[PDB]
Amino acid sequence: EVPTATSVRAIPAKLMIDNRVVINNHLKRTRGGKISFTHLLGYAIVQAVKKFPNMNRHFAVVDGKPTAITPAHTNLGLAIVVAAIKRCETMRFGQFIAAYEDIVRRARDGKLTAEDFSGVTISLTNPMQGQGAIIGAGAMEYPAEFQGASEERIADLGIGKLITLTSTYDHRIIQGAESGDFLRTIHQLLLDDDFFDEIFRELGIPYEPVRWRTDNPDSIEDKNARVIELIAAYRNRGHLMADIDPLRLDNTRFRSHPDLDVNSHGLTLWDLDREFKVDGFAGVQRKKLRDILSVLRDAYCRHVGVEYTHILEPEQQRWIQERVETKHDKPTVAEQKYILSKLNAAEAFETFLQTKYVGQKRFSLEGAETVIPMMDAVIDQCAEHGLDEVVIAMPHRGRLNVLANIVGKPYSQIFSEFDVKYHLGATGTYIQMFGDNDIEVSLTANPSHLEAVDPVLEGLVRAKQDLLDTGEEGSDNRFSVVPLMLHGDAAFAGQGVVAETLNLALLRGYRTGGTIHIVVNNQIGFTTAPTDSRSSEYCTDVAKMIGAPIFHVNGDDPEACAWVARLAVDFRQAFKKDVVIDMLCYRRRGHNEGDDPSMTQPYMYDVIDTKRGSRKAYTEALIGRGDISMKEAEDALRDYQGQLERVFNEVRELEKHELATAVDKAMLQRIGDAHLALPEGFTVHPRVRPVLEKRREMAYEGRIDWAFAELLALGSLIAEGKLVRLSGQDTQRGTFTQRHAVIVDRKTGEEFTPLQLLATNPDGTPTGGKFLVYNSALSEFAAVGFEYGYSVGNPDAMVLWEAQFGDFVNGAQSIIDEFISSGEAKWGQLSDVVLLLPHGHEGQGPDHTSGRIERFLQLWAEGSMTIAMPSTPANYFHLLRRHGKDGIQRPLIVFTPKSMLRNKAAVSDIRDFTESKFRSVLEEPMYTDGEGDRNKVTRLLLTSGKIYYELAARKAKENREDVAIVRIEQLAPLPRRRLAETLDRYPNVKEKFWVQEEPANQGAWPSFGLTLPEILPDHFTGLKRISRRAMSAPSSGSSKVHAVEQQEILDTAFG
Amino acid sequence: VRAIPAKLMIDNRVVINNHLKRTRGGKISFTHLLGYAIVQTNLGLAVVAAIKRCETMRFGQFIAAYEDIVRRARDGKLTAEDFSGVTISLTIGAGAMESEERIADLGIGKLITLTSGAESGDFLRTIHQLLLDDDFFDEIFRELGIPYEPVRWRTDNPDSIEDKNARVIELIAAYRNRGHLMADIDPLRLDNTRFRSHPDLDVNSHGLTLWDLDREFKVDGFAGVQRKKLRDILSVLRDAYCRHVGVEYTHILEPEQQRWIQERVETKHDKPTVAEQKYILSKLNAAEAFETFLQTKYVGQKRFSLEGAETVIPMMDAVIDQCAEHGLDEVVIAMPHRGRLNVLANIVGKPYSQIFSDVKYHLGATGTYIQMFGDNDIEVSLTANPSHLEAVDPVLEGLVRAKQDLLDTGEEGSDNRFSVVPLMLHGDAAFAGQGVVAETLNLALLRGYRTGGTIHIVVNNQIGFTTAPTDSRSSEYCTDVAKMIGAPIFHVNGDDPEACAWVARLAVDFRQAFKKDVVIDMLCYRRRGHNEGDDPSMTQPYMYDVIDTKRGSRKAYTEALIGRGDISMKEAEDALRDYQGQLERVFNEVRELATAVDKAMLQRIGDAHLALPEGFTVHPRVRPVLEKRREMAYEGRIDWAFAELLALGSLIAEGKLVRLSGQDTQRGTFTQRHAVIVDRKTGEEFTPLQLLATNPDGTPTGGKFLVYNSALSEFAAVGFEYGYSVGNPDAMVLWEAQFGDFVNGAQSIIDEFISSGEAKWGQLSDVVLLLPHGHEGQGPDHTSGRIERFLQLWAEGSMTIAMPSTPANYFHLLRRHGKDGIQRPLIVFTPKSMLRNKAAVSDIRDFTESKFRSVLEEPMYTDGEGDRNKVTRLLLTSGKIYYELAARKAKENREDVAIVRIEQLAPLPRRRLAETLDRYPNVKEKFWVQEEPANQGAWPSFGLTLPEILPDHFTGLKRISRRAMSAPSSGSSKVHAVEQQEILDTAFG
Ligand SMILES: [Ca+2]
Ligand SMILES: [Ca+2]
Ligand SMILES: [Mg+2]
Ligand SMILES: [Mg+2]
Repeated sequence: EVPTATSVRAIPAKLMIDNRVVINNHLKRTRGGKISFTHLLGYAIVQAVKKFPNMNRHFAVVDGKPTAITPAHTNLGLAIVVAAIKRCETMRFGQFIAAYEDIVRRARDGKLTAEDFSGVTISLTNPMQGQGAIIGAGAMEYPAEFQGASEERIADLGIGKLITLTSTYDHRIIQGAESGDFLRTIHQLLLDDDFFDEIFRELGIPYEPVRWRTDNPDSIEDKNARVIELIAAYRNRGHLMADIDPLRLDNTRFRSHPDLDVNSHGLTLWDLDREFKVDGFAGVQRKKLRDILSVLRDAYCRHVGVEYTHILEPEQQRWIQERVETKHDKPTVAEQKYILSKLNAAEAFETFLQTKYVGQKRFSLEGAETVIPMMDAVIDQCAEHGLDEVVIAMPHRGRLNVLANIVGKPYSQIFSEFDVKYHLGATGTYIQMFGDNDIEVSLTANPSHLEAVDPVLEGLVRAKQDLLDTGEEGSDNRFSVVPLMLHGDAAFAGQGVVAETLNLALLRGYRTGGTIHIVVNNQIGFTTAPTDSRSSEYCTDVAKMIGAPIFHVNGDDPEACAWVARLAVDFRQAFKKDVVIDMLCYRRRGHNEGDDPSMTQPYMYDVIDTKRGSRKAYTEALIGRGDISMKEAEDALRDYQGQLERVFNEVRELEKHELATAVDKAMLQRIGDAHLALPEGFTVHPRVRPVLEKRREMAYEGRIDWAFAELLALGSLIAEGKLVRLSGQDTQRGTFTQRHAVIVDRKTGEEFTPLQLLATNPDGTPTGGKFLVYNSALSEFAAVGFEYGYSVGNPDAMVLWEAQFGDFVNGAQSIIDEFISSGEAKWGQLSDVVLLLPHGHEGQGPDHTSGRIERFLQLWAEGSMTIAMPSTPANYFHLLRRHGKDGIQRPLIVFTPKSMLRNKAAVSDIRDFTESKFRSVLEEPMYTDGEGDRNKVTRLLLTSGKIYYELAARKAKENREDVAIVRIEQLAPLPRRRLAETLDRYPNVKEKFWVQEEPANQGAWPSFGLTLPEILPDHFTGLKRISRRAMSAPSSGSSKVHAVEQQEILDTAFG
Repeated sequence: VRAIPAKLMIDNRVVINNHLKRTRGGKISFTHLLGYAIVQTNLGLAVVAAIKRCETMRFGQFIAAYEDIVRRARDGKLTAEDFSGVTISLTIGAGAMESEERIADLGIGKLITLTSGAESGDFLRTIHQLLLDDDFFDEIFRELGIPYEPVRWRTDNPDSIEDKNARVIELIAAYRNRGHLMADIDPLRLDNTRFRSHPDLDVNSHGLTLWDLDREFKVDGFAGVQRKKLRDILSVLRDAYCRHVGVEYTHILEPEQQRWIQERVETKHDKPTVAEQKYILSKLNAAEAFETFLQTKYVGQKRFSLEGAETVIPMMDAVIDQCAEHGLDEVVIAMPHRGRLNVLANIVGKPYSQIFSDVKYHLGATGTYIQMFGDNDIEVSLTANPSHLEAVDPVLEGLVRAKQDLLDTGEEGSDNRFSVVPLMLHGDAAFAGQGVVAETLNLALLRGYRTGGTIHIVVNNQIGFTTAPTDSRSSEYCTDVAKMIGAPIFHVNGDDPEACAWVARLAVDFRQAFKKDVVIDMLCYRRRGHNEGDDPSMTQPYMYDVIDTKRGSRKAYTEALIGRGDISMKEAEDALRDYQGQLERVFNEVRELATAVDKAMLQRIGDAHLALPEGFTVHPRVRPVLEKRREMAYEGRIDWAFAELLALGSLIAEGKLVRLSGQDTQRGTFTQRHAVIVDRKTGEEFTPLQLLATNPDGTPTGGKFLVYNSALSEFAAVGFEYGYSVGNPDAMVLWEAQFGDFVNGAQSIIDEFISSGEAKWGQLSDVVLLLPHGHEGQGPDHTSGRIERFLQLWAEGSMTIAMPSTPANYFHLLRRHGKDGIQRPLIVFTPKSMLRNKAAVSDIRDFTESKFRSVLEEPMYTDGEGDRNKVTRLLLTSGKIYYELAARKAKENREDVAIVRIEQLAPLPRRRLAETLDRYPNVKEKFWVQEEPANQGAWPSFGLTLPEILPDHFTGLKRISRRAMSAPSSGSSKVHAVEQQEILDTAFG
């Protein structure tokens, strides 16, 4: 009928085979689907028809005359009977395979119409009127004489397989020279760089296709060296080219890496089946370059970027390498349906939050909902290790979602009177889905000050660990309480408390055996772009400081996110070291209500408007991969709607409804004798020995100094079964060489803690007490935060933090302002933390003088904190004992001495410790013990602290019976009743003065000057002030000035 | 006769002499090794002189005795006693060691033949056994102070060259990545285990032996893959990564930077010239003499001794010299107190007369540095700082950035030289523990904060007062935080001043090449206690037993120069003579002792908002704002946001530099500023106020608008801006809080620098802190800038504290600030919802015919027809609450109530206030009205000071506020609303 002729061509299929492997490897790992050789051959024909429109024509007799007809389109016929893919000439690869699979998913489903069989112009068959040519495709074969040759002879010799293409053409309208060029052009296309560049583009494959190049003539040994160079480059910096960004904002990311490029390493497609020696665990092993490269891609350049070759410990690097480079089994369909059920719950909660309430756009997890399945994997993996509890600290973003879907709190409890709910703590229990374990989950309170909670969490976890006898101060080394700390990308990079907290990771006094860090990196900080937020590649680069492994993961891949979360928990359990997970995601909405984020970030938000949610993309991925059926997916949408329904239904229902501190002589003597009950063969430093000896003397003979009075209070608490945690900068010895809580053996360096002996009763039995004394790192913010957190974690522990000088505590202002002074009023979170602040005007300058009493007195409100400035060692002793034993959890701020530690007048009698209590107001001993007349007094000086001793000395020298000195030991809360009882004893006073060392604008005057004549107007109306002049600094810089100012105060007081 | 393999002998001698040439000096002969082996009792040495009592000699003593006999044969001073008393002798004969490339591969070594019956043949066998013995070469090395493991006599690995080459390449990577973990960087050598601990760096655990040393291996590089001898490979690796310099660089993500370091560190360095060594030693002499003087002539000056860290002086000298070599303009130094006066004398170059005439450890200085060998000059300056360690780090950065911008260098300059260099010193404990370090390091490459690289020197004395490094950091080095910005780290032996100078110059070269920070960890020690009376052996007895055996850097360096044969004994005597002279002159020198603008200006700033670049696409929500601004500039009703840009714009137009920055400051936290507008289609930025930097005639005004979005930090950002105003006193510098509630994260900068720098150091700053403040029901962290705290820090003329209630009063406040010729910080409590209040708007005449009013009256009494005589109750207030009290007064129509605003809280406008109150003669009660709790806002201050400062007006002043609270406000909006109505009701009750 059609006089036909044939033209045959043997085409190399090596690039075709190789790129199909890359394409289907990708699809398998991503959204699913399988590209056939027919897809590639069919599309090539359609492109070759563009260079040769005559191969598309067909013979006809139109008006008795032989004619060649130019059809309107390229309608490629395919043997399925031949069905037509219409209008192929205006199709991109993606459109063509969609059209190809449309006809195919209808031949199988029996939904093909007569229209699908008409109008074919060219066709393809896989072993004629109205069509000019039929292209035939043979099976992939080796050239004759190479059939039966070893798979390694084929590899060594560089022999590839061949497709024989045939072209049966109408010789009335097509020339044999043209037909041959058509096949030569399909040959060229199926070896062409740009051809495979488009196929990859159109399938979303970010990797460079396998390239048709000439086989490198170098030896296997020389190439092997380059393979090993390439393995090291992926391991070290493969993370720089990983497909971690769900938005793919930076196109350039997947190129211009000569270090990871196979082609710039003298390797070609011809080496893919060649075997190369690679060193590892089982020693040297021979592997196919193809396998080497696919493992490297899967491990370092897909949805997970691994940073680990910065870790100085080789064992840890091998550990990560082994787990990340092994062929790890795909999750079970039950495991995938579980991850999807979590995404359903996360997305339903988010949808509800933004629908049912206004002003919730700032807490939106929309674009970051994978954090919920990720956090679930973390907590489940901790339960798998049989751990006790997971304590979470996080900012406001997604917090109520974490309460519902992670802490497991009911909607009735979360939304009762729906804000402060984004700052309060919670406790729940997590039950394993597949496993048989349960774990406690708790969330800690936090302010709006980003990252400020980081050290608080650590302190709180450490207190729980110590109680559970786990970790550092525990019999086991499990650290069965896990810190899970969330962060945002901008705050993690810019806030210093992060480096300060990371620095505590492995310290004896602060370690919690590793923290799991999750950074919700939405690549934005309110209005700010990452280039204005950090001077480094990743927001997590600060974690490299402690050599922590960093995992950058694609927030659109909840399988990779869960896998990484579990790996993180396993590393932490293995090395007791912090792990950071950088979850790359996006913020779908504006920062707050009304905000149009395209005002400042138009590019990012044009891209975000084209993004479908994690849940819909994950469901589609599962379908396309053949992991779930359409029915299984319909059930998933049914589950999402059910979740969305019960959250609306549950909140709808709720809206329809809604004191003796004295000790015995035996106790004093026991604490004193402990200082000499040295271990066998212990060599005390010759300068330390007189101190131990003076302490035994003091405990028996009196004249107790401040430093010993402190150890007497702490020692007696330990003896009574209390945990005592003391720490600060150089706190083991004391800044002023006064504590000696820990004494070092002069010859061996062995440490001895005398107060630890009090943890054992005289009969040998433990008391239950403990003395935990540490030298802190050189930080104020993290240390103060840690101790605050510790008291919250263990309310029965006596927790003390000591400033080197009270002048440096301003470095912890966020903690004081946001947690210590206000946590009870704001969150109902109680703390019994003690801040020891060395204070006193001694002529050492503006940074060695003041603890800023005036600032604490300003933060104070009825029952928030206790503020005291004791003038005697025994009053300090009773203050600490009262604090530890009152059953009240309220912070105590103490203004402690420096030179008054060695003042021989500031000493206490044994009866002051055994027959007294804390005195909030103190009188001169001459009126309470001696033979002094209070009626002779006409001038009353009210003071606090060390200046009492100078005013007392002056009164004694001049012998002034008309002047009395009254001390306010407890500055806040004011001892109104005790102060009134005292002043009533001086009936002939004609003038009262508040006397202080500090500038007029500092100390207690700004407070007392205003409140004392208000609180007690019958006693203090007309109260005058004697102080230093108001200053913009805590003191003068000159010692000589200080001395003149100090004498001015005493002269005025007695003038 | 006996033929012996002397391969281990040759190999270890190469290692021995390679070590000695670099360190202490001297050359070990084969005769030293053979002679000592024989001994293992007087050994005769051939003309045959004896070494007596060899049996009680260690290797070092034997070589000393051996060379003591050589210095008697050469010097002709041998006595008869030196020839009488011998036991055994050596000349025992000794034969010479006999293709050069074909022999290396077969594993054949050189043979040495020995001579002299059975016990004689056994003695040559005991000699044989010793030259291939571990413990022998182990003790020889320990005696010569060599910290490395000797070459071992092991059996040749039977594996192929290709297989070994792979293990060689693994080993090269191991040294490059982790070799620093094995470097001789500790002058005290406290950790013995250091040179054994690593199988990763061990040649023997890599299937390589001494038999592979002369075997060639293929190694890739810059000029391509080249064949090198394993011994050459290993010696280069050791010299580069395991001697006195530990290099950390493989963590750097930029390859061109890693190659750069690799090339400079792995090339064969030429030894310094004797002039260069005598110069380094002259600097150590000056440093040690100054220290000796300081501890002799003064007591209490032990707190800041550099004793054990004096190499920091030659190191810092190399840094500054290298900056002068690059022809840079200035080096600005920030450092703690340790060694500060030494830096003043020997680095800043201040005379002893100026230094010694304490506060001196906190004040700034300026000097000029002149090159020794070079022909250049460079300015050297030191900045003021508190005792708060590391807090100056951001201040230095801000101060360098201000100087760079003035010099038209770097980021806001025509050149990319960054000709002003930050040189920041630190201590090991503070660098690791203080967060402001990470916050400052984070600014390194930001557009708004970059200074083109900071040189960091960490004076690492391996102690932090009484605290040991294990209690101070959770990482290997105190410098590990620098890895955050991918900065190269160099760990250097403080006892080797040549390596310290070399590293300093390399650091300056890297910084100039990549405009990125470089950290030098100088390992040293603290010879004395932390301060005075301190016996450091109470807490660190081990470290201090070791330190008591250490001879100083100067004696150590002079002895090494002698040993190496770099200087003669006379040249060393001159060096002690120089030290003595330096010590003498230091003792001898000290012994001798209108804001209004015109309509044209307003209109120009307004028109600028629409003078868009050609083809610019404004966001549709931004366009109405630009249009309203042109309208406001011509028609009035000027809002707060525009009033601010009117003040800044007019300053730029008058030739002033204006630097504005904070979190999301380009747009504004409340979408109100729009200082920078982003092109909807291209992302291109447009800054309308920059147009004002050019006069109508086209000429530049000299002004500039530098507006930035800060990083998410308060401490570093506030510090940076404080520093900026100090570096450029003629610049208008503003820092904006997101909410005034977050500025407490910058408390150290407020307390130590801003509020007190003038009183303490004489250091003036004109910095402006913008703190969004107000009770609006948003919670305790979105309400207060803590007015009460600033008012407490204030003392006559330290700062200005204001809370303006109108856009024009804010405008005049900023203009007064920028134009008063006074350098004093300004704290402004700015609005949030009052930005959009239609009543809080200003008229054009308020900008053109007025000035800043510190005290404001109700417009009805100053413009309207209101009677002040009708008033019996006076309400004193400040800020937004005025509008609610005014609305309430208007509603109820209350002529008997007057509202007076205190716009300037500090310093109190005593005269303006009295003048005003005197106009209300029938007032029967005065109240201070505030939104804040009783213990906060201005009441704690005003309640005490107003009845003191003006007793005839304010005795009897009562308060109307919220109750005292432990937080700035309630957490509930509903509570806030009830409390807010309570205030208004009480005020009008
Ligand atoms: Ca308590
Ligand atoms: Ca000014
Ligand atoms: Mg973010
Ligand atoms: Mg130190």
